[PDB]
Amino acid sequence: SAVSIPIKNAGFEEPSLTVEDYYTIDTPPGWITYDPNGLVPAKRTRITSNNGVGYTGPNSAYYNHKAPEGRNVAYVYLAQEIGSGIAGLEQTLDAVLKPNTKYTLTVDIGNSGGSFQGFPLDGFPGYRVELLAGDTVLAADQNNLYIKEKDFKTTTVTFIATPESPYLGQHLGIRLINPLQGKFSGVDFDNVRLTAEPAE
Amino acid sequence: SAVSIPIKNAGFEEPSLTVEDYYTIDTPPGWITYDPNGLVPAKRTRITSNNGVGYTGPNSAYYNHKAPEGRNVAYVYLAQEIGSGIAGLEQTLDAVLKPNTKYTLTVDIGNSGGSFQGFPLDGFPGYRVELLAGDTVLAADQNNLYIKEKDFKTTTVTFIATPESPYLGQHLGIRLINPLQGKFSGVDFDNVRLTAEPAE
Ligand SMILES: CN1CCC/C1=C1\C=Nc2ccccc21
Ligand SMILES: CN1CCC/C1=C1\C=Nc2ccccc21
Ligand SMILES: CN1CCC/C1=C1\C=Nc2ccccc21
Ligand SMILES: CN1CCC/C1=C1\C=Nc2ccccc21
Ligand SMILES: [Ca+2]
Ligand SMILES: [Ca+2]
Ligand SMILES: [Ca+2]
Ligand SMILES: [Ca+2]
Ligand SMILES: [Mg+2]
Ligand SMILES: [Mg+2]
Repeated sequence: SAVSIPIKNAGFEEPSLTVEDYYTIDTPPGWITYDPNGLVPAKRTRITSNNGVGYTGPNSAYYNHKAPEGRNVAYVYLAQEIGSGIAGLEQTLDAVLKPNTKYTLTVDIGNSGGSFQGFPLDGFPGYRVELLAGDTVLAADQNNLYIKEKDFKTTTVTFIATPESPYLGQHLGIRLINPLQGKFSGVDFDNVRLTAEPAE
Repeated sequence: SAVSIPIKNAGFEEPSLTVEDYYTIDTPPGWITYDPNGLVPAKRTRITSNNGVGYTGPNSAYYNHKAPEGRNVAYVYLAQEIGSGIAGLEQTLDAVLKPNTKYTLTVDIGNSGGSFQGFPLDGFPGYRVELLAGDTVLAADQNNLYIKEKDFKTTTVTFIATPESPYLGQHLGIRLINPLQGKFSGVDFDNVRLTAEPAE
């Protein structure tokens, strides 16, 4: 029997947004911008690399169906050329890595489609989802799921920490990454969940 | 109906070894060493970081079962401390990245156990498996599978290339990586396969 690990703003439902297709351009509350190649400015515009939340409802321009969870999805957009690097959202959790524990990290990934002000949203930069302890990537999935235009799909990253793990006691983390491997170079995320259960 | 893509020395059966638990310390034929943090020297000894093939039959001291395929597995051993970097095995293939095609990379991963002349082999450095186009990681699995001591498990890495992919016409590649996330810091591979099939 699997226990949920608390995540802040796990569904990006904060801040609440009023109108369909509206969005913020500030880091979703409870999350941090992961920007190892310095592609995302502190003060963003609508044409810079940016991240935030977007109201995706039953009549979204960008997806067939509403947000997998609630009304909002998170998004990560990189303006720069392909190969310029990677960026995304990260959150350090209160839970620490425990031995003999199977961790299950699920998140829905969106390939926004259609168009914004005449600009085609066709194409996708890919995704990479990472479970961390300290500053170590313990386990990751990059692009194992194909995601159609205007669609979302759930991925699962799993990891088992042994008593021998050098990372026990270190704070867990979750990273949601735009690897900038295609244009249009926007990727969306929703419904982040992490569970712990006993393993052998 | 998936077509298999030709890989040199896919099963690490070259070179042909004849005695149980014997092993080479040179890069398997067909493959190059992947050594981006300079942990693996050009002239190796039995005590340096190294890679090679290893006869793994029904009597092996390191695995319960024989090699997943044939009588050899590949190994990648890193002598340096955890965190010192990553290394592994790489092979650029003939075949290139085609649009509307689903690639399935499967490879068996081995957690050597037991002991060698008293020295214990418990612990595991993790693994990462990469499908490449050119120098780009299209898709990857890092440590989604838990591998018990003395066991092998099969991982599957899948990727779909869309007609608007930037890497079409670049050579497919395979990387099998020891990310030095634990000790004993050896990891084994066997039975690499890559298939292609039409994809929506
Ligand atoms: C292309 N751009 C740059 C910033 C403005 C914009 C979008 C606005 N909403 C959007 C929803 C989906 C995709 C793009 C946008
Ligand atoms: C604001 N931006 C900039 C580019 C990407 C984007 C959105 C992505 N998904 C969304 C869903 C609803 C509203 C906006 C976006
Ligand atoms: C324990 N060490 C490091 C130095 C040499 C070595 C091994 C030799 N054969 C081996 C087979 C399996 C695992 C390790 C070794
Ligand atoms: C020779 N080495 C160096 C350290 C690791 C190792 C082996 C790993 N698996 C193996 C299977 C058969 C024989 C040797 C090894
Ligand atoms: Ca949501
Ligand atoms: Ca798209
Ligand atoms: Ca073999
Ligand atoms: Ca081991
Ligand atoms: Mg920045
Ligand atoms: Mg070297």
